[PDB]
Amino acid sequence: GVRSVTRVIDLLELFDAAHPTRSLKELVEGTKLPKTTVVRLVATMCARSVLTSRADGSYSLGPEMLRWVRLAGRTWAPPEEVVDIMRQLSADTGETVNLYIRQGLSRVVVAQCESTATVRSVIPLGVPYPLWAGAAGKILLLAAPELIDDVAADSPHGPEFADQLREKVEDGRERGYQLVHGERELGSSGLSFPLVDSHGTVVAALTLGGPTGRFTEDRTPHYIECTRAAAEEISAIGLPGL
Amino acid sequence: AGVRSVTRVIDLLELFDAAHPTRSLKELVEGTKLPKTTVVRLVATMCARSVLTSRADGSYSLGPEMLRWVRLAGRTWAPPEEVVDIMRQLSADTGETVNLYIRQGLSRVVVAQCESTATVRSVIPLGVPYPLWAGAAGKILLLAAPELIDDVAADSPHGPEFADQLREKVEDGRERGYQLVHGERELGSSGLSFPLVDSHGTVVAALTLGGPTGRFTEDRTPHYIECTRAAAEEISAIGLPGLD
Repeated sequence: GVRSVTRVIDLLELFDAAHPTRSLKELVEGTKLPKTTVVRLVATMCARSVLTSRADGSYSLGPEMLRWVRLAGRTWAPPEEVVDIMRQLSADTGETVNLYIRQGLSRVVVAQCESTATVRSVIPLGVPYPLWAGAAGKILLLAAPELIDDVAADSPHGPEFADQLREKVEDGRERGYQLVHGERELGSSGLSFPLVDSHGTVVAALTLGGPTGRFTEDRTPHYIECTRAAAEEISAIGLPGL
Repeated sequence: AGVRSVTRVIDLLELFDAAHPTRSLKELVEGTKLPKTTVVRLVATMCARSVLTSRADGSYSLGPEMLRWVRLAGRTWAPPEEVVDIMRQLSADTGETVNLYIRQGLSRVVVAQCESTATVRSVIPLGVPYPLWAGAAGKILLLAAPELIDDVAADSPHGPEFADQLREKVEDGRERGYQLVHGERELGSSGLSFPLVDSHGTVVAALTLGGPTGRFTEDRTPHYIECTRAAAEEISAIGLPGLD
């Protein structure tokens, strides 16, 4: 896209829970950008309170940036009753529950209830992942038949994979869910059900993700019974901001 | 040039706020006075990156990208250091642990704390959700959320006549300006809570003393109330960015 805007966002994405502050050196090294470019961008963000210059010489997110993060948090937060349903589903299954939407050719988690299991899905909120792998992507594609060829072209299987991706999406339509093992990343499995608006359009994918050794055939019937009831309940409650 | 685009991106994001959570393209043009073709191009790059999301009603909200800093923001949130100073002095002045609570769903959560040096004191853990149906802080937080009282009441271990009771005590707090309760949370504990408000006067947090009932005596509570009232007023004057 627009280069300098790509770069500021690239820079901001370096700040996360594990890296709450960042030196000039770290921002340069993580952006691959030139120091003189990074120095100017950082000074601009500082001036506008998008970043804060700290006493140790490092930087952190500034008050303006935190204001937007809070606002987006409220924009995307499901109703409290929907969060309660997700929390009960995580407890009932012992798996992290992710509520994904599509943005372009990506899927992104916009609400999450982690389980207490020490090995579990902790896919980060707000980070784009591809549509071509995993259960949620193929559920979101039920509402985007026109994107299937572009998603296959985006996948490492390449354009010729479009027909089989189309088939898999349609299999999910008939079953009413996707249960997939080790497509995204070895050891990882996902079960996803569609969340629908009043028109029956699929607007989001309610998904359990976790270690494939807990998504075994003796356990998934229960996962399926609980997740289906939850997705039906959340669809009926409605997700106003979608 | 590169910096010009970045200022424009900031100028556009600045038009999103609590009162205007979504903006149409016309609003983004009017609010920035940028040429429409310039705004269209920047909004395109922003949507492609999920910084903004195009909605069906033609408007844009902040998009899911921004959620990727939610966990970081939560973990590093702290009150202004001048607010921590006031809480610390309140703890010294009363001899009690000072808790700053907010509501999260149907729960109260301590998000900042200044413990006293007393060997018997309140030592509630930070960031652990506790119920809203017992104690002074819970009834102060429910000042901003009367629509939640019934559900909070159903969450208690109490009988069906308790919704009404809770509703009445929350109201008594609104009239008096604080809550002072004994033995609700557990035997031997007491709590005094004052509202902390945003600029509008909405209750966003509850400044709270908790400790042994035997220190919340007739002789002591007037001074506890006088100190906590002043501190709350001072903290609300300073403001609580992140809560409001």
